[PDB]
Amino acid sequence: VNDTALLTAFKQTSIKSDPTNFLGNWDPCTWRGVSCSSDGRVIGLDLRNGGLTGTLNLNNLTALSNLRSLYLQGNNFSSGDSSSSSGCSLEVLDLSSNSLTDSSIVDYVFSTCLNLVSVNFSHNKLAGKLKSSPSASNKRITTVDLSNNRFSDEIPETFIADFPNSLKHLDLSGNNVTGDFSRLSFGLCENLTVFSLSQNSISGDRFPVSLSNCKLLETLNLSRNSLIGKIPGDDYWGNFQNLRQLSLAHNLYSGEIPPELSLLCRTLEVLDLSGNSLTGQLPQSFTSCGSLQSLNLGNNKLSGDFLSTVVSKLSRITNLYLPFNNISGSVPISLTNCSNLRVLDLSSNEFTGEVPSGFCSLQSSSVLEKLLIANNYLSGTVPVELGKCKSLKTIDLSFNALTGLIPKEIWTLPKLSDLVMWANNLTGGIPESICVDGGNLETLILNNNLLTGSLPESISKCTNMLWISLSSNLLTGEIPVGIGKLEKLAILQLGNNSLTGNIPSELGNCKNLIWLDLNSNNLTGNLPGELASQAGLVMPGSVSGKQFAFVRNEGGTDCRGAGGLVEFEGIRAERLEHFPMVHSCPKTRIYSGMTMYMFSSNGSMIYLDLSYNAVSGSIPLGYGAMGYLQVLNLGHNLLTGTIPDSFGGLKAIGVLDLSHNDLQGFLPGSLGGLSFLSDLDVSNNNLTGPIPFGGQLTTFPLTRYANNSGLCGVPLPPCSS
Amino acid sequence: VNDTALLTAFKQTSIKSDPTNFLGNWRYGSGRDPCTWRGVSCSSDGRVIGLDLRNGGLTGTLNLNNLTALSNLRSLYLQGNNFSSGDSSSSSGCSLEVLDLSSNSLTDSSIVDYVFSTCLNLVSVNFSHNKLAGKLKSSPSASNKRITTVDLSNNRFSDEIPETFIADFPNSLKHLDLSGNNVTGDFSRLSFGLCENLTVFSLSQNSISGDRFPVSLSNCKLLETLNLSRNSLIGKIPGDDYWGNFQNLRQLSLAHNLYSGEIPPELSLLCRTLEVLDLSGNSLTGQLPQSFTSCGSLQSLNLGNNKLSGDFLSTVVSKLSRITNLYLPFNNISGSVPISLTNCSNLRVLDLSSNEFTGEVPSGFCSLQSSSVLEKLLIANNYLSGTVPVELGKCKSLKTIDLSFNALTGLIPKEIWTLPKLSDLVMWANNLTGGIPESICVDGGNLETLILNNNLLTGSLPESISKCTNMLWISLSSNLLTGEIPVGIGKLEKLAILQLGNNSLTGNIPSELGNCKNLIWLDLNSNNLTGNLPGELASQAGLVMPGSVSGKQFAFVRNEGGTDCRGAGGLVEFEGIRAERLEHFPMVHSCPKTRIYSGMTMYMFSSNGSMIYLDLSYNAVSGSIPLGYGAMGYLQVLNLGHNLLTGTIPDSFGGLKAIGVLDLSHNDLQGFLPGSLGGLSFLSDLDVSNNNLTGPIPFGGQLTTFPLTRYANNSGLCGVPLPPCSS
Ligand SMILES: *[C@@H]1O[C@H](CO)[C@@H](O[C@@H]2O[C@H](CO)[C@@H](O[C@@H]3O[C@H](CO[C@H]4O[C@H](CO[C@H]5O[C@H](CO)[C@@H](O)[C@H](O)[C@@H]5O[C@H]5O[C@H](CO)[C@@H](O)[C@H](O)[C@@H]5O)[C@@H](O)[C@H](O[C@H]5O[C@H](CO)[C@@H](O)[C@H](O)[C@@H]5O[C@H]5O[C@H](CO)[C@@H](O)[C@H](O)[C@@H]5O)[C@@H]4O)[C@@H](O)[C@H](O[C@H]4O[C@H](CO)[C@@H](O)[C@H](O)[C@@H]4O[C@H]4O[C@H](CO)[C@@H](O)[C@H](O)[C@@H]4O[C@H]4O[C@H](CO)[C@@H](O)[C@H](O)[C@@H]4O)[C@@H]3O)[C@H](O)[C@H]2NC(C)=O)[C@H](O)[C@H]1NC(C)=O
Ligand SMILES: *[C@@H]1O[C@H](CO)[C@@H](O[C@@H]2O[C@H](CO)[C@@H](O[C@@H]3O[C@H](CO[C@H]4O[C@H](CO[C@H]5O[C@H](CO)[C@@H](O)[C@H](O)[C@@H]5O[C@H]5O[C@H](CO)[C@@H](O)[C@H](O)[C@@H]5O)[C@@H](O)[C@H](O[C@H]5O[C@H](CO)[C@@H](O)[C@H](O)[C@@H]5O[C@H]5O[C@H](CO)[C@@H](O)[C@H](O)[C@@H]5O)[C@@H]4O)[C@@H](O)[C@H](O[C@H]4O[C@H](CO)[C@@H](O)[C@H](O)[C@@H]4O[C@H]4O[C@H](CO)[C@@H](O)[C@H](O)[C@@H]4O[C@H]4O[C@H](CO)[C@@H](O)[C@H](O)[C@@H]4O)[C@@H]3O)[C@H](O)[C@H]2NC(C)=O)[C@H](O)[C@H]1NC(C)=O
Ligand SMILES: CC(C)[C@H](C)[C@@H](O)[C@H](O)[C@@H](C)[C@H]1CC[C@H]2[C@@H]3COC(=O)[C@H]4C[C@H](O)[C@H](O)C[C@]4(C)[C@H]3CC[C@]12C
Ligand SMILES: CC(C)[C@H](C)[C@@H](O)[C@H](O)[C@@H](C)[C@H]1CC[C@H]2[C@@H]3COC(=O)[C@H]4C[C@H](O)[C@H](O)C[C@]4(C)[C@H]3CC[C@]12C
Ligand SMILES: *[C@@H]1O[C@H](CO)[C@@H](O[C@@H]2O[C@H](CO)[C@@H](O)[C@H](O)[C@H]2NC(C)=O)[C@H](O)[C@H]1NC(C)=O
Ligand SMILES: *[C@@H]1O[C@H](CO)[C@@H](O[C@@H]2O[C@H](CO)[C@@H](O)[C@H](O)[C@H]2NC(C)=O)[C@H](O)[C@H]1NC(C)=O
Ligand SMILES: *[C@@H]1O[C@H](CO)[C@@H](O[C@@H]2O[C@H](CO)[C@@H](O)[C@H](O)[C@H]2NC(C)=O)[C@H](O)[C@H]1NC(C)=O
Ligand SMILES: *[C@@H]1O[C@H](CO)[C@@H](O[C@@H]2O[C@H](CO)[C@@H](O)[C@H](O)[C@H]2NC(C)=O)[C@H](O)[C@H]1NC(C)=O
Ligand SMILES: *[C@@H]1O[C@H](CO)[C@@H](O[C@@H]2O[C@H](CO)[C@@H](O)[C@H](O)[C@H]2NC(C)=O)[C@H](O)[C@H]1NC(C)=O
Ligand SMILES: *[C@@H]1O[C@H](CO)[C@@H](O[C@@H]2O[C@H](CO)[C@@H](O)[C@H](O)[C@H]2NC(C)=O)[C@H](O)[C@H]1NC(C)=O
Ligand SMILES: *[C@@H]1O[C@H](CO)[C@@H](O[C@@H]2O[C@H](CO)[C@@H](O)[C@H](O)[C@H]2NC(C)=O)[C@H](O)[C@H]1NC(C)=O
Ligand SMILES: *[C@@H]1O[C@H](CO)[C@@H](O)[C@H](O)[C@H]1NC(C)=O
Ligand SMILES: *[C@@H]1O[C@H](CO)[C@@H](O)[C@H](O)[C@H]1NC(C)=O
Ligand SMILES: *[C@@H]1O[C@H](CO)[C@@H](O)[C@H](O)[C@H]1NC(C)=O
Ligand SMILES: *[C@@H]1O[C@H](CO)[C@@H](O)[C@H](O)[C@H]1NC(C)=O
Ligand SMILES: *[C@@H]1O[C@H](CO)[C@@H](O)[C@H](O)[C@H]1NC(C)=O
Repeated sequence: VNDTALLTAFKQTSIKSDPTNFLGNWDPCTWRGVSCSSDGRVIGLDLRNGGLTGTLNLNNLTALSNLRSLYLQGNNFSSGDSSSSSGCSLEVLDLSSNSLTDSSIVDYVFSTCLNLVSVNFSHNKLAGKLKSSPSASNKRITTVDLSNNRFSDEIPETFIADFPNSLKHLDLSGNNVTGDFSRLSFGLCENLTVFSLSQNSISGDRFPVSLSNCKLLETLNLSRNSLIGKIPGDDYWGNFQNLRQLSLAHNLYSGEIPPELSLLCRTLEVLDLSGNSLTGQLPQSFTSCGSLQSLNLGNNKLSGDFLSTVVSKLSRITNLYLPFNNISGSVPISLTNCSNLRVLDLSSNEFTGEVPSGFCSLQSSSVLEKLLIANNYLSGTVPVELGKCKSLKTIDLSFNALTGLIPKEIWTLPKLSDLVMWANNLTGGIPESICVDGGNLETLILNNNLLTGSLPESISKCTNMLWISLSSNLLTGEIPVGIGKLEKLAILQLGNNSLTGNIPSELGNCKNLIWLDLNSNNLTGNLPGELASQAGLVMPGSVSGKQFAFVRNEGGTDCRGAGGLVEFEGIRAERLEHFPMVHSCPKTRIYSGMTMYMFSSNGSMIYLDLSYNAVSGSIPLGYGAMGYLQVLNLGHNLLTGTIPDSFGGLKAIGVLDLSHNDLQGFLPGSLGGLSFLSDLDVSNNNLTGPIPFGGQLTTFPLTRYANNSGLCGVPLPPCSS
Repeated sequence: VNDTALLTAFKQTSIKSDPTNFLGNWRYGSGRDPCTWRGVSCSSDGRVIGLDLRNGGLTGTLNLNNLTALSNLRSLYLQGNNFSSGDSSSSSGCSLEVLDLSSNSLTDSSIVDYVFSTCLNLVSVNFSHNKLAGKLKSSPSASNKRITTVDLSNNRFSDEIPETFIADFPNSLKHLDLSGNNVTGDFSRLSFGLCENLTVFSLSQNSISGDRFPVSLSNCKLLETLNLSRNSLIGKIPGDDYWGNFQNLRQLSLAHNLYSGEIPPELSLLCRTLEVLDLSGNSLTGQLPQSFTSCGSLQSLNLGNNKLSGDFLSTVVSKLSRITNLYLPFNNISGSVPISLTNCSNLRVLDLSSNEFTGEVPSGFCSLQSSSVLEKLLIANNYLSGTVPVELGKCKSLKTIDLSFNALTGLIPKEIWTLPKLSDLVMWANNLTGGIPESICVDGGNLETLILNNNLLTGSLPESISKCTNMLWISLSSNLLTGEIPVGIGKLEKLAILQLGNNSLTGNIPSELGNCKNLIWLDLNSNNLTGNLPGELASQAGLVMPGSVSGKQFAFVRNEGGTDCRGAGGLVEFEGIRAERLEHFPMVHSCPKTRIYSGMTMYMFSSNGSMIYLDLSYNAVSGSIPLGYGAMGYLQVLNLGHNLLTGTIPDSFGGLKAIGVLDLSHNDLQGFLPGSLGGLSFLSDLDVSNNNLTGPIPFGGQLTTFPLTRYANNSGLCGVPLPPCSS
């Protein structure tokens, strides 16, 4: 079994697709990826990020006697058959991003592969229970990563302790193991510096006593589990005098934050206690955390002036998150003594007074990049001093009591990318100098204000724009044709204003536009067929991964618009349930989550509301080819012609509203082939003929077809009579 | 020398006055046995075992040696008299067991060294409330097996406490009171000894220092009250398991020291027993720790005048079952008033003044499933907004509402004016509107205090004010009142302070004001009054008795801009308010130059007083100045400036000996300045400008000292500081 004849046996037997042609040209040492040695033997195979699709069995590669490095990460390998039985010389194995399901691969590497130093099985589909530790005859293994798999059920009491004493890095995150944490043995845990059980289902009100034996621990991550009770205090955290990162976030801890946790402050760099039910405040003992950089205490019930009596004295703070707490009063001015502050999040608290801006007038230029104080009760005007924070990229003042104009100094911040200040009483307009003298923005979210004027053609200069929201303002003028230069724009909301003119044809050049809401304006002209000219070509983009809330208007056509999408970073849902904009419709529901595309390529527009305008002409035939379109509201216009038969192509549609127009002709039969059409309304037109018998049409209420010119068939009186 | 004869030499040598004839029974005649004598008590065999002459108005010089010579004297109660100190003697074989010499004028502390060295059977000795001066040095003799209670409080002891002073007391000591002196010392250096029976200890009101507690103090396992208030203790409050040493402690006070930092959670080790806590008047920060949820016996919690903040009112205080008196004023608590505070179903007194509260006034304490026991609601000097909740009418036990210095608006609902027990209605410095109903103190409570100045009240002062016979202080200044001053005010014979300045009142100054027996402060400036100065305002001169307005927190902002500034100053009720909030109140800067005085209302006379402050300026009063005005011997401010007065300045005004401010400017006064004004030694602010005065300016007293502007615009005044009359 020659080495050159093994790799060829691997290529033919295991790999079933190589569109990169990066496994072609397959002497041993000249083959792509395989790094050889001087004496002609193969020692490593590096095929990372190759887009390879096949079935893997490690015995077919460990048969290579001198193979010590195997990199197969970033591919699409599946689990193979047991096959053959050979020794293993591997010192470094990486199988990070694949589709491996048979966890017997981990049993092999842990039983053989005795010289193994590091192995990464992460991000796969390895299933089953955790059983075997690395062999005791292995004296070298230092780092083992089994994170992000599908391992199930309990963890063996001595699973961690059974590891070789050389272990340094053990990561078990991203599974669904279970068990009382207190009954899990770490053993001697000598040399262990990094350990994570994050994102599992571990329970218990105690830590295992053996955990205290890990004197050299630098990272302890226990987040997103079900640990309960009080955070251990007294003397416990003195056991870990090297700990740089501790996370206990998103468990069920209660009580106050133990002052005794400050025995890590000699070395503690990162802390995450967020997502619990902690009260009181950060104890004064933490003034000694001269090394702390990231302090995350969000989503708890903390209160008091500990922001000034403690946090301001942390000379090296750079990332301070206390959103979703019970902190009242002014934002203390002393917080500016945090010279190195880059990200400050104080959203969803009870802060009053003025927007903090002192950070910008230090004796040194401020490095503050993100300022987030949404869902508070800040009053006054957007202070002009923020213009001196030249490193600002994200300003989130939404859902406050702000008033007055938006100073010119904000639109001139050189690196600004996100301007988020919806849900205030801000007045003024949009300068004609946006994004040209100021930063090229990604989000401009100022809906639910009192802004006046028109949207400048200068918006064409914001080529990076992903999301524009200016709904429910007092805007006027025409929609600028320059919007067409924004080929990364994904969401555009301008509803409930007084816009006039045509819907520009140039909107068709917005390559990534998936969400267009222009309801409740004064728009005229024809429907531009160019709106669908990107159907089947839309690519996703950087608008994914943003917090959003959707307010569904469940009142049919009487209620203006199909609903309301809002950027929802840092805002409690309750603050929205009491926003009178919600009660504008007698029936509402709050969908909530993170923006997520449902396609990888070749998509279409997702949400289209042009209702309540004065648009005339005929529905462009092309509109029906939008396969991912889930909402199409053209109600309350002056549309004429027939409903195109192409609408049988709206596979994804769930809400279709064409009511209150002057449409003629027949309902397309293909409407019955829409398996998700759950909200139809064609009432108040000149429609005639039978109601399609397919799909869900025969069940919609009589209200949805009424005030037409000869519709018949269930739910109406039958056509044959 | 026979017990009957010993008592005889006491009445002669010592007693110097017996105004009640308490000691009249002390005569040798019918049954000369001393047991018929008043205050004397004998044993069956006929010898004296006790002498009780308490609160008997006895005045004289005391030497105990003449009384301790009684072989069988075991009790001697002389408290509450006016005994001074005589010259001590070496000793006289003492056998006392109980000694009470409280409330006298004793000065020589050698009486204490005597009683502590002899009298080896003393169980209790009370020297409190005297003038005993000097250092502490001597503890009770080591031969005294019995002494339990020693009260040395409210004296004039000085300088260092001996490190072993407390430890050298017999081991039977249970009560030791050292408060009310000015003794110094590091508290960590003080030895309590084995502290085996001590249960009540106090060093409060002294000048004691240190940043630690003495280790010895933890030996007092049976302590029940510990009071170290009003001293100079610094540092953090002791924590760790220290308070575990006091498993019976009921009352702890560390108030008014220099403590800083947080409240130690391990202070909660008292919470099985703690009934009364007072940490007020320090620089404590943070919150009341969560460990205090277990203080189910805590009745009084006082954390006022600190830097506390947070939501501990809700997360801790609301879960305390038996809290009756809750004081958190002068802190940094922001947010809204926690509604969960209503779960405290025994709360009688709530004070949340001088914090940063926002929102509405609590409307929940009253509308509960049982009779609300709430008696005092104090939320002055916050940022509360809205209207006074009608719900307060359900708090049928309310006696005091203080909502002053907020941003409240609207009308006072009649449900406030009908609280049957209401006594103090204090809501000044707001934007309230409407008027005083016509049915005050009839359907509602007979008020002591109606303080609504600096508001937007309209209408007249109803005559039904005559029904508030308990009234002590009315303040409606700087409102929009109209109408006349009701003559019914003359029925308020307890009224001491009436402030109505800066309204649009018309009519006369009712002569019925002269029947207000206790009126000492009358302020009607900047109104539209007319008629003549009623001479009855002085009818109480020399007869005014002090009253219950005494003891209330006040602030007087003195306007130092001359007569051009309206009125002679602002007296305002100031409970629960920070002086800083007054320095930024626009009334305070209406006059350019100002200075804020503050304190507690105090009378300078015990009887036979006069009015103290009379401001009637900026009206249209005409006529002559009543001569009787000059006989107000305690009058200190008299401002009749800016009126239409005519005639001469009474020569009677030489009797205004207490006067310091006298403004008669801008009138039509005529004649000479009485030379008797020269005898007004305290006159420091005089203005008679803009009158018709003429002739020489008097030479004695201060009348030659005032600026030129204070005699100007008259018709021929001469004499220094003006040009001489002879030229
Ligand atoms: C332990 O362990 C753990 C694990 O286990 C970890 O954690 C982790 O972390 C990380 C960090 O990094 C992260 O990641 C990130 O994230 C973000 C987001 O975040 C957020 O969210 C998330 C999500 O969530 C979700 O899920 C969850 C679960 O998982 C849940 O719970 C929730 O609810 C949600 O869910 C939702 O959604 C979903 C999806 O859709 C669905 O399914 C569902 O149904 C729903 O709907 C989360 O996770 C997070 O969390 C966090 O946070 C919080 C707050 O804070 C807290 O509480 C928690 O705890 C956590 O924590 C963390 O963090 C924090 C902060 O935040 C701190 O403090 C602490 O410590 C920690 O760390 C949140 O919430 C995102 O954003 C990102 O992304 C990024 O990156 C990436 C890469 O990596 C990429 O790809 C992308 O793109 C991005 O990027 C960006 O950035 C970068 C730099 O960095 C760059 O490069 C780029 O470009 C970008 O940029 C930006 O900016 C710019 C300007 O400059 C512009 O231009 C652009 O455009 C943009 O904008 C990331 O991914 C993750 O997530 C986590 N995980 C967990 C599981 O947790 C930790 O870390 C440990 N610890 C220690 C201490 O060590
Ligand atoms: C410890 O020890 C100590 C000793 O040292 C003690 O203390 C004490 O206490 C007591 C109580 O108990 C007291 O007494 C009382 O008082 C009151 C007042 O009070 C207030 O004031 C005061 C005074 O002040 C002053 O002084 C000081 C020092 O000395 C200073 O610091 C200040 O500043 C001031 O000074 C000022 O003034 C003066 C005078 O003028 C001058 O000289 C100067 O210069 C200046 O100007 C004080 O002291 C107090 O304090 C308190 O409080 C606070 C707050 O809260 C705090 O912080 C503090 O600490 C304290 O505390 C205490 O108290 C509290 C309560 O409040 C509590 O909580 C705590 O715990 C403690 O205790 C204040 O501020 C008055 O009022 C009173 O009187 C009353 O009583 C008597 C007898 O009892 C009588 O005679 C009178 O008349 C009255 O009576 C009333 O009541 C009763 C019952 O009780 C009745 O029966 C009657 O009838 C009456 O009633 C009323 O009401 C009603 C209705 O309800 C009506 O009808 C009627 O009309 C009326 O109104 C008393 O006197 C004292 O003072 C103290 N002392 C000291 C030194 O501090 C303690 O206690 C201890 N502790 C334990 C625990 O044990
Ligand atoms: C890509 C983002 C911009 C976007 C918010 C996205 O993440 C999100 O998942 C979108 C597509 C969702 C959020 C709320 C959804 C709507 C919620 O409202 C509704 O009432 C339902 C009713 C019914 O199920 C319809 O079929 C779909 C319909 C009408 C949904 C259509 C799809 C959404 C509009
Ligand atoms: C008994 C209460 C009604 C009263 C507030 C009382 O306690 C209080 O002591 C009064 C009498 C004091 C408080 C402030 C005092 C004034 C302090 O401020 C002043 O302007 C001085 C100036 C000058 O020294 C005058 O001679 C006295 C005068 C003008 C004082 C007159 C007396 C007071 C008005
Ligand atoms: C690893 O090598 C073994 C041995 O050649 C492979 O097993 C053979 O697979 C072929 C093709 O399916 C069968 O016809 C033979 O019967 C199998 N066994 C032999 C030859 O002994 C195995 O498939 C290889 N691994 C992978 C994943 O393909
Ligand atoms: C468009 O936005 C305006 C914002 O003003 C909405 O007008 C509000 O209507 C509600 C009705 O309940 C009133 O309570 C508010 O006072 C109105 N706002 C103001 C500022 O006066 C209007 O309803 C919105 N229209 C739609 C269809 O959403
Ligand atoms: C899916 O999208 C791709 C990429 O846009 C389309 O295919 C290519 O499109 C580009 C222009 O962007 C042309 O230059 C290529 O010649 C196209 N290649 C093809 C068609 O193989 C593709 O047409 C889309 N598929 C649909 C709509 O079904
Ligand atoms: C209490 O006793 C003192 C003495 O200790 C009395 O003070 C004397 O008063 C008279 C006038 O009545 C003066 O002549 C004396 O000079 C005062 N003596 C001193 C030392 O000042 C005081 O009057 C008595 N108080 C009463 C009886 O109320
Ligand atoms: C001091 O006041 C007392 C009583 O407050 C006066 O003495 C008596 O006062 C009553 C009125 O309350 C008169 O009817 C009596 O005639 C007075 N008795 C006398 C004078 O013996 C006392 O006159 C006052 N002293 C003054 C004003 O100097
Ligand atoms: C009487 O009280 C009124 C209360 O409104 C005073 O009027 C205000 O006085 C302040 C003083 O600083 C000024 O700043 C305000 O502008 C005044 N308001 C108005 C509407 O005029 C008034 O000054 C008081 N009068 C006197 C003589 O003191
Ligand atoms: C002094 O007072 C007299 C009045 O008492 C002033 O002189 C006259 O006053 C009467 C009113 O009584 C007026 O009718 C006259 O017109 C006054 N005469 C003049 C010439 O004005 C006098 O002016 C007063 N002087 C000062 C400085 O106040
Ligand atoms: C792509 O290759 C880089 C460089 O070796 C590696 O760090 C990364 O993990 C690969 N990406 C994957 C496996 O998704
Ligand atoms: C604008 O101010 C009014 C004042 O009543 C307030 O109710 C409203 O909520 C403010 N607007 C927004 C969007 O919060
Ligand atoms: C269609 O309907 C409209 C209004 O319903 C009516 O006025 C019009 O005449 C109709 N047109 C036809 C049938 O062509
Ligand atoms: C009055 O006598 C009582 C009864 O002994 C005593 O308690 C009280 O202190 C006396 N009053 C004084 C000393 O002021
Ligand atoms: C003082 O305590 C000691 C020790 O407990 C005891 O012997 C003595 O009797 C106590 N004295 C009194 C008066 O209770």
